[PDB]
Amino acid sequence: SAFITFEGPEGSGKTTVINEVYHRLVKDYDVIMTREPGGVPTGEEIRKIVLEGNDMDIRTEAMLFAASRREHLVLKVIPALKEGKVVLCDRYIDSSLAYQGYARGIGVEEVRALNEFAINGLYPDLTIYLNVSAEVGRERIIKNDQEDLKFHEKVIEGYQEIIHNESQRFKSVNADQPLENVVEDTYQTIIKYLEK
Amino acid sequence: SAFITFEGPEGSGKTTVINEVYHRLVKDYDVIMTREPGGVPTGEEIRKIVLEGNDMDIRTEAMLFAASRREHLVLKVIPALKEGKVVLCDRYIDSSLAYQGYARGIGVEEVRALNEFAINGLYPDLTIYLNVSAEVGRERIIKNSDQEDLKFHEKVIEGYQEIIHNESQRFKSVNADQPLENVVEDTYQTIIKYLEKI
Ligand SMILES: Cc1cn([C@H]2CCCN(Cc3ccc(C(=O)O)c(Oc4cccc(Cl)c4)c3F)C2)c(=O)[nH]c1=O
Ligand SMILES: Cc1cn([C@H]2CCCN(Cc3ccc(C(=O)O)c(Oc4cccc(Cl)c4)c3F)C2)c(=O)[nH]c1=O
Repeated sequence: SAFITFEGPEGSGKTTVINEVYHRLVKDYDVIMTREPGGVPTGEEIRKIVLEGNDMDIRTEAMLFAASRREHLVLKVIPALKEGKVVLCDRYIDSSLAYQGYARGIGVEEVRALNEFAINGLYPDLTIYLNVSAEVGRERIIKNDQEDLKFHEKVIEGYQEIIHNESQRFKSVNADQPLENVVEDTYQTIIKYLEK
Repeated sequence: SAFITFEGPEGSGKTTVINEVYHRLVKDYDVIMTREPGGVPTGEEIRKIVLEGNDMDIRTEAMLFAASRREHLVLKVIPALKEGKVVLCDRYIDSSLAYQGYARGIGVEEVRALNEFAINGLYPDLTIYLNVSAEVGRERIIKNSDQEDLKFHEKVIEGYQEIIHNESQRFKSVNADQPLENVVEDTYQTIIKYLEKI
C-alpha cells in the first residue's frame, strides 16, 4: 500500500495532475483519489462550519482543518491502506503548514505541533510538490486582486520553507512546464517510488 | 481583572459551588461566570458535532474541545478581561488534560500541546480544583442524578491528581468531601484572598 499526498498553491495544475495520474496508476494498482473531508460525516460537518464561518479566528480554523484531517485519515485513508490501496490524497499536513502556518502568520512550527497531534505519526510515504512559480500559477488561475496575489506568493514562500527543511518524502515536480510534462514527471516519480 | 477556572470530576458538586460562589462575588466584584461553548455560535456548532459523534476518535474529540475553547476564549473571556472583569469559567484546559489526556489515554502532554495552540498563552490566573474522593464522588452521582463508569471516574480523578502534582502553583485544591455549604465557603474565601492580593 502507499499514502501519496499532493501539494502546491492554486494554479499548480494539481486537479489535472491527480486525475491523469490516477487514470495511469489504475492499470497496475488498486488506487483511490481523495481529498479532506472526502465524504466522512463528521469531517463534512466541520467543512460546513469552515465554509459558513465569517471572520473566523485563524487558530480555530487551523484546528478545524486538523480535525477534518484526522476524521478523513481514520475513516477513509487508513481503511484504504489496510486494503492494500494506493491512496492519492489532494492536500494534507503541508497545506496547513503553508496556508495556516506561513501565509496566515500563525507560525509553521505551531501549526506543525497541531497537525502532528492530528496525524499521530501518519506522515505520507510520498508527497508530490507541484512547484509552480507565482506567475505561471497566477496565469492558470485566470484560465481556470492585490490581497489575493500577495496571499498566493506567501503560500508559495511557505511551501519553499517546508520543502527546504524536509526533503525525504518530498519530491518536487517542475509545474511551470505544460501539464502533459507535469503529469509525466509526476507519474514517473510515483512509479519509481512504488516499484522500489 | 482575573481569570479563574473551576475543575473537578462529576460528583464534586462543581456546578453547585461555582453558581453559589458567583452569586456571592457579584456583591463585591465586576464578575461574569461562563462555560464552553457559552453561546458563541461556532462553539455551539462544534458542541453539536461532539454530541452527535458515534464512537468518535478521541483525538478528533480533543481537537473539537480545543476549537470550542478558542472561540469561547476569543469572543467571551478575553473581551471581559480587557474590560477589567473577574471571569469565572466552569471547566477549561485541565478538563481536556484530565479527560482526553489522562482518562482517555491520549497523554496529558500531548493534549497540553494541542491546548497551548488553542489558548495561546492564556492560562488561568487561578484554578480551583474541587478535590472529591472517588468514594464520595461515586455516592454524590447516585444522589444528584456501572463498572465502566466507576473506572473512568477514578481515572479522571487520578488524572487531575497528576496535573496538580506537576503544576501546584496555579491550583488551589478545595476539600470537596465536606458538605456543599463548606465547599462553597472554602472556595469563596480562597478566591477573595487571591482577588484582594491583586
Ligand atoms: C486542506 C487545507 C486546505 N486549505 C486551503 C487550500 C486552498 C483552498 N482553501 C479554501 C477552501 C476552498 C474550498 C473548500 C471546500 O472544500 O469547498 C474549503 O473548505 C475546506 C477544505 C478542506 C477542509 C475543510 Cl474542513 C474545509 C476551503 F477552505 C483551503 C488550507 O488553508 N488548509 C488546509 O489544511
Ligand atoms: C470542557 C471539557 C469537558 N469535558 C467533559 C467534562 C465532563 C462532561 N463531559 C460530557 C459532556 C457533557 C455535557 C456537554 C454539553 O455541553 O451538553 C458536553 O458537550 C460539550 C461540552 C463542552 C464543550 C463542547 Cl465542544 C461540548 C459534554 F461533552 C465532557 C471533556 O471531556 N473535555 C473538555 O475539554
